[PDB]
Amino acid sequence: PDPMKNTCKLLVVADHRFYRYMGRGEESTTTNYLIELIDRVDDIYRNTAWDNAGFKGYGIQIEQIRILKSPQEVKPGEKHYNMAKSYPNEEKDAWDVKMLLEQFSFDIAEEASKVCLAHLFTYQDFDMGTLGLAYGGSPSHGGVCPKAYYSPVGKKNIYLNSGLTSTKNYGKTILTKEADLVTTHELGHNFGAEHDPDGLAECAPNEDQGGKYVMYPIAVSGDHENNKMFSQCSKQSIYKTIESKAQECFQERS
Ligand SMILES: CC(C)C[C@H](CC(=O)NO)C(=O)N[C@H](C(=O)N[C@@H](C)C(=O)NCCN)C(C)(C)C
Ligand SMILES: [Zn+2]
Repeated sequence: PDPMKNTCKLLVVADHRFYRYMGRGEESTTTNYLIELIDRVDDIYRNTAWDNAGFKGYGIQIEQIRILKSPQEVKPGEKHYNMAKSYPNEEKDAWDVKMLLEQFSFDIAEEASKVCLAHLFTYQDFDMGTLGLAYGGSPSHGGVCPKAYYSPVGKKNIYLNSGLTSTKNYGKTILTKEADLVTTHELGHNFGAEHDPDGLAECAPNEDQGGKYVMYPIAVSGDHENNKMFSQCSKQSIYKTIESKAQECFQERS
């Protein structure tokens, strides 16, 4: 473990929806929420022994918080992740999640190329209880350290070191304990973890064995012991990544 290359620095972005509905139209309220959430997620990462030995101390820290106070004005037929309307269906509260992650990665491309990860924090009710999305750890590429993807539609390179979290689900603000689990799961995909499968009991335990781990495909609730922790399956996947990636874009912990 290299102490000079053990931290994935983040570009955290709060859109106009997050600023209005979570930050009560205030910059201090917005940033405090985000700073505390990332610090709690960091506690899970930093304390995880990726090899079940001394390969721990790897975490995340915020490099910058971009605060989008108002919607992004767009020309007719032009789209932006911070625009007032949802896409592709303006009648819906939320964007289609896959299209929003692709749009955010397109719009943030220049900033994303200079950071370990970029994460969008929004407040929109994705269809069917979806809480977030991320690149990396998809059974498709991406995750930690900018990886270029030439977008034939966008006509430029976008980077796949991105993910997103919404703190709205089913018409209300999710609990902070639930929000921590969403961001951990999304960043888990970025770090290279795939979902925990039912077929491996060690990786998806019963409620009497501590419950499911953070990478389970169905959202926890956050009341069981395992809920906040990475399974041995996630650890094996991430351990392979960390080795191959820390030297590429990780920095010293501040
Ligand atoms: C933090 C969670 C695990 C993220 C996953 C989606 C995913 O794999 N993101 O990487 C999610 O939103 N899962 C939803 C989920 O379990 N949502 C819960 C909160 C829910 O609303 N369940 C409703 C039951 N009909 C799905 C897509 C399975 C509906
Ligand atoms: Zn997932």
